[PDB]
Parts: sequence; C-alpha cells; structure tokens
Amino acid sequence: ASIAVIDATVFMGMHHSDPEVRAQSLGFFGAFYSRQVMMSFGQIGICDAIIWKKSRHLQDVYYPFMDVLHTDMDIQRQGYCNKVLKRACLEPRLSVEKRLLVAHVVEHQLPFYTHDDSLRELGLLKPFLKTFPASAVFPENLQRLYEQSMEMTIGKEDFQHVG
Amino acid sequence: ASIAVIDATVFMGMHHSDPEVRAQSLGFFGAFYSRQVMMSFGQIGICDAIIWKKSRHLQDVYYPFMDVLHTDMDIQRQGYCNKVLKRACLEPRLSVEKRLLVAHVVEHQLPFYTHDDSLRELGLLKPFLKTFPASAVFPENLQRLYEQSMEMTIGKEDFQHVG
Repeated sequence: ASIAVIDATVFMGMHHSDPEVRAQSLGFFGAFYSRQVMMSFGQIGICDAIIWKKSRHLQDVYYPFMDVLHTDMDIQRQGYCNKVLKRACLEPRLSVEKRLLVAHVVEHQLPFYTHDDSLRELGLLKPFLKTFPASAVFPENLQRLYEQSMEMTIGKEDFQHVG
Repeated sequence: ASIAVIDATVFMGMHHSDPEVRAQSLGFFGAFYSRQVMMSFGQIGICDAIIWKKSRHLQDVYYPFMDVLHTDMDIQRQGYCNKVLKRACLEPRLSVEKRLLVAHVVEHQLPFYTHDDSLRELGLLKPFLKTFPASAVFPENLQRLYEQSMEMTIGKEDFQHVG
C-alpha cells in the first residue's frame, strides 16, 4: 500500500566513494530486496546518464550488477501522474525532476529515502523522510556481481555535473 | 544550435518487430551517429523499463549495443527546465512524460523525431516533426553488437504496458 520511494542518490549510493553513504544504501537494498521499491523514469535516466560518461571498461563491470538487480528485485518503474504535475508547478528553486519527485512523495504520502541534501532540508518532506536501515544481503550470484562492480566509484561531482 | 530531439520510440525502434519502423530508426541513427541528439531522463528510463521486463538472456545481448552506442555517440542526456514545466501544466490527455516532451520541443523550437502516434497527430508539433532519413552505418564493432542484439524484439505492446 505504502511503497518505498527512492531516487538516484540511493541507487548510485551503493557505489559512492563515501563509505558511510555506501553503507546506508547497502542497508536499504539489503532490507528491501524482497519488498517493493518505486523509481521514476527520470531517476533511472539520471543513473544511466552518470554511468555512460564513464569509460568502456567501468561500464562493463557495473552494468551486470545493475541489470540483474532490476530484474530479480521488484523495482516498480513508473512515471508521475497529472496530480503530481499540477502540484509540481504550484510549489516555489530545484530542478524539475526534483520538483516532480517531491510532489509525488507528498501527493501520495509515500515513504521517501534519499541522500540528496537539497531535499532532506525541506520541511515539507520531513513527515516522509525515512532513516536508512543498518547492516544485517543479496544472493551469492548478485554478491559476486556487486563486488566486481565496486570498481565503479560515484562521487558528489557526478550529481553536480549531471544534466 | 538546433539539436535533434527523439524519444523512446526512436531508440527502441531499432529493435521494433515492424521492419518499416526499424528501417526508419536505423536511418536516423545512421545519419546522426556523428551529430548531436537529445534525450530526456524520462525517455531513457522508459527504454530501460521496457528492457528490464525481458528475460536475463535477452538483456545480456541487447545492453552491449545500447551502452556502446550511448558512449561513442554524442547523445545529450538532460532534463526539462522550469520554462518547460510551466508550459506542461497549462496545456490541456497525455502522460506527464509526453506533456513535458511536447512542451520542451515547442518551447525551444527543436526538431523532433518520434514514432508515437499520439504525438504525430498533434497540430502543435507539426512545425517541428521531421521525417526520418532513408538508408544510406555504424563502425564494424558496433555493427556486430547491433546484429547480435537484434534477438531482442520490441512491439507496440511494450509501450502500452509501460509504467
């Protein structure tokens, strides 16, 4: 009924240079691997936009983990509706993708997980911001794909120079 | 100055079961391989949302072609701006992603390529709808990745059951 909603910061956080952010993202996917998670079309594109700027070798080791994860994990991939679009225009300065993401969380009253500091400071999202779970794991085949994909490193600069 | 804008129908059209649609999409990428093409974050996510619903084997043969194409071809991957968001709310029934796509093409007056029949019939997009080029090719390494990826087949049902 109340599906968890994340953005690119949670997914790409599994490969963040900061080990504390990587621990938080690993704790979320480890606790929601057999649950439901929602991702918008825009957030999915933001992830690939960051990866496709990397070298050929780094993409070849990361993408196997990403594709198998999206396949074996019930990640609901959808788009925003008209009620979210109308709310995103009436709110006052963030990117349109963030305006739609905030409007979607507030409209449908869904739990929201994110590392984006521009969204956590928002008082409107405080009733929906949920703390990341702690460490407590994927199947062995997905574990080997993850550790082989850790050669990819995501930083704060990847989200600043996106778009 | 005037970059070509496409959607998921043009990109995923290269693997469409209809051979006439596949010929049109192959003609576009063949003529724009060394040029500039724009894709929004949403349209990129729509492509992956269609692929991740396929089997593990079909994803493993398609994604090498998609990833190498995005890397070696200057595909501008961005998001919509506030001027596009305000216009998308004032227009009258399409999905929010299509409302933002139509608003972006009309706002910036960019050439638009698409197979979406719900957009081609729009009179507002007629000054910007451009006909697909004819057949006239990728490098050999990308050709082998494409023909190996043709095992993936996209149909009209993939876009109807998306989201």
